[PDB]
Amino acid sequence: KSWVEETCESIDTPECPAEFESPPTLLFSLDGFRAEYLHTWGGLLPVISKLKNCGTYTKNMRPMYPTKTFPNHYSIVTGLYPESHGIIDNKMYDPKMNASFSLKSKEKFNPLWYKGQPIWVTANHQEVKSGTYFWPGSDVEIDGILPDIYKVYNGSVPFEERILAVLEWLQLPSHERPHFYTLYLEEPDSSGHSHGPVSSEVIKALQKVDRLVGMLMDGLKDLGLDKCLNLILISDHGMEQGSCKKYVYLNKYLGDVNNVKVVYGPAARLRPTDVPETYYSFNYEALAKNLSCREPNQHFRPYLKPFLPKRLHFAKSDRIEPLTFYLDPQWQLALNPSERKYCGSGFHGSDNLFSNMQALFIGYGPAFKHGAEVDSFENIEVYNLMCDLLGLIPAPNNGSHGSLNHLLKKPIYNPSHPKEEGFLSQCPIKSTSNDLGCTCDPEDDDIYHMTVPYGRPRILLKQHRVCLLQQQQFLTGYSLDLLMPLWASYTFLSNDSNCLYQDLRIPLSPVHKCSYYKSNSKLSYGFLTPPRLNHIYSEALLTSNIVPMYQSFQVIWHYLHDTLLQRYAHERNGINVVSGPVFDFDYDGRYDSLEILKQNSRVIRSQEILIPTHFFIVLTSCKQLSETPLECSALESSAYILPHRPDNIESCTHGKRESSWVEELLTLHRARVTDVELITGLSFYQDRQESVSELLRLKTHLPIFS
Ligand SMILES: *[C@@H]1O[C@H](CO)[C@@H](O[C@@H]2O[C@H](CO)[C@@H](O[C@@H]3O[C@H](CO[C@H]4O[C@H](CO)[C@@H](O)[C@H](O[C@H]5O[C@H](CO)[C@@H](O)[C@H](O)[C@@H]5O)[C@@H]4O)[C@@H](O)[C@H](O[C@H]4O[C@H](CO)[C@@H](O)[C@H](O)[C@@H]4O)[C@@H]3O)[C@H](O)[C@H]2NC(C)=O)[C@H](O)[C@H]1NC(C)=O
Ligand SMILES: Nc1ccn([C@@H]2O[C@H](COP(=O)(O)O)[C@@H](O)[C@H]2O)c(=O)n1
Ligand SMILES: *[C@@H]1O[C@H](CO)[C@@H](O)[C@H](O)[C@H]1NC(C)=O
Ligand SMILES: *[C@@H]1O[C@H](CO)[C@@H](O)[C@H](O)[C@H]1NC(C)=O
Ligand SMILES: [Ca+2]
Ligand SMILES: [Zn+2]
Ligand SMILES: [Zn+2]
Repeated sequence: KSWVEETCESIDTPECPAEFESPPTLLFSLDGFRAEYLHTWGGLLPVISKLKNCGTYTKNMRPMYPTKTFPNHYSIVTGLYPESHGIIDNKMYDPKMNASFSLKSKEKFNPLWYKGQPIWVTANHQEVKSGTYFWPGSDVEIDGILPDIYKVYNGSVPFEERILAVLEWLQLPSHERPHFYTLYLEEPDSSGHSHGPVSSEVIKALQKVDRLVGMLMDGLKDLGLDKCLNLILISDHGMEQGSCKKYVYLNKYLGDVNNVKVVYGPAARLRPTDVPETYYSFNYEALAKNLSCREPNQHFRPYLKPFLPKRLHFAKSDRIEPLTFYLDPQWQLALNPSERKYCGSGFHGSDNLFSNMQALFIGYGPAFKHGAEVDSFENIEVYNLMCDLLGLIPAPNNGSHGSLNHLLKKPIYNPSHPKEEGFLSQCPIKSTSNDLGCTCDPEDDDIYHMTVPYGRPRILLKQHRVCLLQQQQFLTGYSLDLLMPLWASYTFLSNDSNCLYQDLRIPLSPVHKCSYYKSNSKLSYGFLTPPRLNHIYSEALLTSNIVPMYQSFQVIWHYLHDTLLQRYAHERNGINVVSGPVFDFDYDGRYDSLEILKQNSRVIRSQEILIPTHFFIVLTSCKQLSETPLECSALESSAYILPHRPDNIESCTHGKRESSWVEELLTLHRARVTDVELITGLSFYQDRQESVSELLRLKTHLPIFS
């Protein structure tokens, strides 16, 4: 009986043949295996289905941005964001090197492109042999290290020979036998491009790939290793059906110009022709503003590199163009109809939260649980997972180490909460009492736990000075070094102008007085906590509850609290809200140091002001609608990192449909709670009853569009 014909067997304890000390780990990749494939065509894939049913499976695995082979395949083995590991796209360009990059190019084998540290390099430093086969980055030597067994990429090599090649390596002597293995197949990406996600060719391809895995599993059984190997069946991205009618050509707005170069696809980027002479000299801001809102329902959007949604993490690299394009699903962008390969072919590269961009992940073996279905996770988390499977100390990556502990029978690494680096001090009443020049028209422990029911945010800033200001409706962590609130937490239940009051607990700043704000300047103040809480709550009008805010952003901020926040309180039976300013001027996704903060502090209206680049907001509720936010058994989080812009060009307000464009901005700039943690230097939910590993799972979560 073949392996696929046998039923499930619990591998609680690894059954390894002699000469084996611990079960090896094989990483099997199927390029272009969209997550929807297994959902729908499970009955046509008997081998893959058994691996799903006897292992740990996830409906959707979220890939990196853009959704391309090389960036994702390399992010898997490095656990790094594409903006950090160097491989931004299949085709890209580095200004500092004056060289282009391509799959079919001599520059591909250049070690100057590959940054970070792949797993086989990690394994080599800790005396662990690795045998790879056609994995991106295996051909090139990184840090002067090459895998003990490698093969330079040759797509003409038949798949069946690749499987046998790995099977032959498994028979090598214990000292010359690798402990880590990789496998790569071009299907069903190839069939996906040429015929589309819904075709007879992909079904034949899925079945072809399915029998090939069955060949591997039968091969493992004949070697007596079917219960002695950790298998990770993964993919790089999904596949979307392209259309000729749904394609964007830049020439229609610019003309047959030759001063600009466009990297075509659903994740388009633009650089000038005179490069690197005018790579920075070219002002992209003008071109971006000239391309925005040209159509009634435009299916593309010009984005300056820092203005992209933070969830994408696609800014802090030299290779990423300062001008990018975000497109609606099923849409691609190009300069001229001649540059593109084809318009009506199967494509990928769209937003990594799109439904069809989702990838496959199945973990099978003695180390993985049997028939366990887990929630979605990013591919950068897999790197740390493999280190635990190979007994390796992981290189510094972007994955929350330990967040995938629920997949394993016996977790190797037990995570802990980050220590508080902030210098926590107290603010008593000391300075009374200045005139604000404002016109106004006519115990403690119980109120603390009510405002921060999951625990106060911990200050990971080192070594920032923060005070805790307690009110009757909210608790705010105030910064003494910046003289503004870092965060404000409050609970809003299911059913419950030009004036301000001086908070005598904080030192007075000239920007706290209402006389500072005129009706002419676009810059004003906003509240972190809405004043319309519970008559009218006056402590929300404290000076310590205001932040510098553009008038254009107040349109979004007021609608967020007056309409959406109240609706969410009814749908989710109350919500706990934590809000605050975000300062990331170097657009690296992490909080700025005091040094760079002083460099970006503008002066306006004769006063020095540090104005926020973004504003974060975390909404927390109960998973059980019968419970209020003060009595949750399990949490329901959703975070947002909203861009603080002087105008609403991104939204195309023109047409004046306010209730529509705001929510579309909210949904677009949704982010992981971890993302907020990384960018604000705060740590949430530390006093929550669930374990650290569970809390990492919660904080690294993002919803899939469509
Ligand atoms: C995802 O995960 C990845 C990996 O964990 C994160 O990427 C890492 O980000 C951090 C912070 O952004 C990076 O650290 C910085 O590295 C840069 C670059 O290093 C080089 O910079 C100069 C080259 O021209 C040069 O000055 C440096 O030379 C030495 O510098 C000092 C001298 O004493 C020494 O300590 C170094 O070891 C070097 O020998 C170097 O060649 C660097 O500029 C940064 O310096 C800042 O911080 C230091 C204090 O640490 C300070 O002194 C400086 O003034 C400056 O403020 C900093 O070290 C790191 O390189 C990234 N790692 C990788 C592999 O990419 C990423 O942050 C995560 N992303 C997200 C979104 O979370
Ligand atoms: N190491 C590797 C792995 C894949 N590739 C190529 O990358 C292609 C996949 O790219 P996309 O999915 O991004 O379009 C495969 O068809 C293959 O020919 C390569 O050139 N070198
Ligand atoms: C950059 O590369 C191009 C193409 O090879 C070359 O013609 C040009 O001379 C290079 N520019 C610089 C500054 O080296
Ligand atoms: C690629 O692989 C095929 C199949 O093994 C082989 O015939 C061919 O010679 C290889 N091409 C190159 C360039 O090595
Ligand atoms: Ca920063
Ligand atoms: Zn691919
Ligand atoms: Zn592809």
